[PDB]
Amino acid sequence: HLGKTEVFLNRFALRPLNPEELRPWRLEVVLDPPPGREEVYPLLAQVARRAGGVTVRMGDGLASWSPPEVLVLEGTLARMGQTYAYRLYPKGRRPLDPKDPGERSVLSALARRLLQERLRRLEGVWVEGLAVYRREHARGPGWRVLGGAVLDLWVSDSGAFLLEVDPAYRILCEMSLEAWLAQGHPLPKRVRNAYDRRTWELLRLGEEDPKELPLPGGLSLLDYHASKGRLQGREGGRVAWVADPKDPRKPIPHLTGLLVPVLTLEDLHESLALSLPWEERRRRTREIASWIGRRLGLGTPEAVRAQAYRLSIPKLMGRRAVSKPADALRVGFYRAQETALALLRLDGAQGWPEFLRRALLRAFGASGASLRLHTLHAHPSQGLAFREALRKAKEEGVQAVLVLTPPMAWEDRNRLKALLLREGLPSQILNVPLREEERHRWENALLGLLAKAGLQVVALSGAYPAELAVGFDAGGRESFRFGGAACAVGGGHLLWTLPERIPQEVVWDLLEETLWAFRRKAGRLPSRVLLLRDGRVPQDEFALALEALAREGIAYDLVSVRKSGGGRVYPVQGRLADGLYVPLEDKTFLLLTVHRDFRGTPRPLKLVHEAGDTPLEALAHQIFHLTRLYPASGFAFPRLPAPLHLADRLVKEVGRLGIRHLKEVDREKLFFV
DNA sequence: TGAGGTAGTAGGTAGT
Ligand SMILES: [Mg+2]
Ligand SMILES: [Mg+2]
Repeated sequence: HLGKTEVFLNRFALRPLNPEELRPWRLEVVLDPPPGREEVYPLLAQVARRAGGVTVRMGDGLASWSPPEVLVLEGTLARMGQTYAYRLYPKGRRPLDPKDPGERSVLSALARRLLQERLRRLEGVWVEGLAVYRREHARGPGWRVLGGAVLDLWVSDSGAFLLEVDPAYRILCEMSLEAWLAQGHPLPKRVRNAYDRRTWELLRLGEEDPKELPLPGGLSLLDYHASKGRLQGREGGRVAWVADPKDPRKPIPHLTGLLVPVLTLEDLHESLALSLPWEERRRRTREIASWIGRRLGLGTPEAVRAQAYRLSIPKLMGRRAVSKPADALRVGFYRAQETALALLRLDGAQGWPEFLRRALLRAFGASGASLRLHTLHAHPSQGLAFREALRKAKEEGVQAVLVLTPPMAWEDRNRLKALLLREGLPSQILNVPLREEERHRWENALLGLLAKAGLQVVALSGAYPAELAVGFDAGGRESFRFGGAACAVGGGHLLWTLPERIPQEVVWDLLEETLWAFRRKAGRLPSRVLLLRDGRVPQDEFALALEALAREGIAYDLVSVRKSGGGRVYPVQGRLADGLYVPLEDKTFLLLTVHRDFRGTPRPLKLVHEAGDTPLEALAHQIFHLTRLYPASGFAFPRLPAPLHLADRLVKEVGRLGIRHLKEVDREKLFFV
């Protein structure tokens, strides 16, 4: 809807840049030996770092704000095994105009460097990047959570500085990998060099003797680090096998004593609370923004106000107009089919719980379809017969199994599902001390169960620019060269697609198959596809996919999503509403997807239209709606669009169960929710 | 396993 509201950003306008800042000093750079085309840019950057002061790369040369003789006009740096001799020559001043995209960038680069150079000269504070930490929030054996704020400072076309401030924490590991393991914690997924910044993937530990491991040189693992003086101050422990994130499938030996665990919120199981109420955070933010302008000398800050547009509330329906997915059990659903469900009471009496058996019929009646509820009489004990039962039952048309068991132990949960999966039957689990009085649990269970059986419970109705929206998920990696999985939404259809090595191949392969399955279920290829991916993924991993789409005349729109750190939104006067769309920049925009995002403060999505020609408003609209299109959880909507939310589960479970691939589970069957 | 939000994590052809 055009012109509805205004909101406060996580931003603050500050004093304008003085004339001297608008005309930084330009420094000429001389490298010896002369570099190679693609090696100039890095080297330059590196030099701007060595020279010190507030200086950055500008073209083939440099630009600084600090005077020529504060800077290190001469020096040397060794990049990639080759040592160079740099030499700077002050070649006067040169003005820049923030109203030019080109020069504007140099000005914002300059700003960021200033923000951290001024910042770095502050007592009582740890500065990691463009972030500041001033207090200990929580601390335990081997770890500590720091409290601060992540900042950013750039220049506005208006010509003034602009500070972005969002208070946040930092999980720190204060001990080596060896020490940490020695405490009984599980192996960390990520680990970094005790001696520098480099991080790797922790694969295994090894019984291998550090003194036996021979390296490509004929030198010894232990000796190698010993020869680098890394064993002077640290005790190397055992042999840790690590992997370089750029090639996770090539093992690299290493020592646990020289590695530090990269702790994630998960590694600290059980209790610190890192959230913050929207009104508290908004306060801490203002007190940090003011703190900076004072000590930094950027002027008093003024909270930025931006235009916001409320998108229309999604009209989602089953057979009838519904409000939450769960209302489809009473009113009936969108697309019904003949489906046979099986029961697996694997600890109890036997027999379908009165109300479920009632609710089931209750829904198909309101839908008008044939329902056949069978029973599975077997057990993990009687394996051979258990499979005999599964093989028989599925052959009878059973398409989904509702496993009614007491709180299972993880390991056996995957085991059970896995066995069920292999011989063709998805499975929904509902713990067994069941009370009919709790219709939030079994309704959700029935909701998933039906999804797993391949029944569309709800769909949308609108004039969306995309006929198909497919989101991609590469696990928690930043490249599709490891795994990757996909989920599309479309007659509404919900299909999943798994890997059948170059990343661009993986992507065009998740995409093609999605197009093929879609062509089978809809008899047609889509006119336009909406591509949704996680922002922290090179956009080049989609180059091949885009050429293919164009090559077959299929319209598209690539949109990167930023789950965390996209900024925050505060109401000027009133409340925040769902689907609040905040245009924000060239091609980017913020989208608030869930209003009651909790005990802390809502985290809006940050989207970037990287390819295609569709109004940002058009996209926002569809993307916000895809949000209410998620089958499970018929009482709460996902922050992310069904496509991205489903791909995340599709990946998580593909690893939970470690499934290589499924012959058939008809792709309409959402086994992973 | 009923499900979701807030929160933080990957720094934002050598090396071992
Ligand atoms: Mg189906
Ligand atoms: Mg489920």
